[PDB]
Amino acid sequence: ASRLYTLVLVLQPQRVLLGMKKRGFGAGRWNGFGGKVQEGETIEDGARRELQEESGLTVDALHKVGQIVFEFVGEPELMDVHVFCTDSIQGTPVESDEMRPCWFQLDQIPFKDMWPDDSYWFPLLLQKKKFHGYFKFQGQDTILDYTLREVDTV
Ligand SMILES: CNc1ncnc2c1ncn2[C@H]1C[C@H](O)[C@@H](COP(=O)(O)O)O1
Repeated sequence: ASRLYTLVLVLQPQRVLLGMKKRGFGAGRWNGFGGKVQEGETIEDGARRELQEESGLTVDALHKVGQIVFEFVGEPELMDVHVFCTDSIQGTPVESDEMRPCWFQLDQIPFKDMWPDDSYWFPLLLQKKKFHGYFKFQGQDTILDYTLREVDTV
């Protein structure tokens, strides 16, 4: 049993857009844009919607770059996070109730202030390799187990 989530990384040649999460889950950490996938929308539509809701950005097209399953010790449901990237955004990022956007250079990504797993799979993201990840967490800071493999289709 798992719940679908989306995650969107606005990746441009020399920079990436991240949102400081202001309230709730993953608060105080930089991350891509996303959330729960709703009933009546595709995974890609939920990703575009969550990008719009959190950053005010529309996009020409999104591409599937990976799937990461997260297990939290004690919680029965897994988080099945579908990851997306994009280059051509439309408009300028604006602050929402959830997210404060900010550009970062690719060698200045604040992994110390992000979900610890990001360290592991970002390199594949930057290399444009598709991937399947799994991370078993104890609380929000400790990875107990993980797997990570290159794939051909997500
Ligand atoms: C647990 N480790 C993790 N590493 C990277 N991204 C994560 C994550 N756990 C959740 N996320 C992402 C998936 C969604 O885009 C968002 C959670 O949605 P929410 O902020 O609406 O609760 O954060």
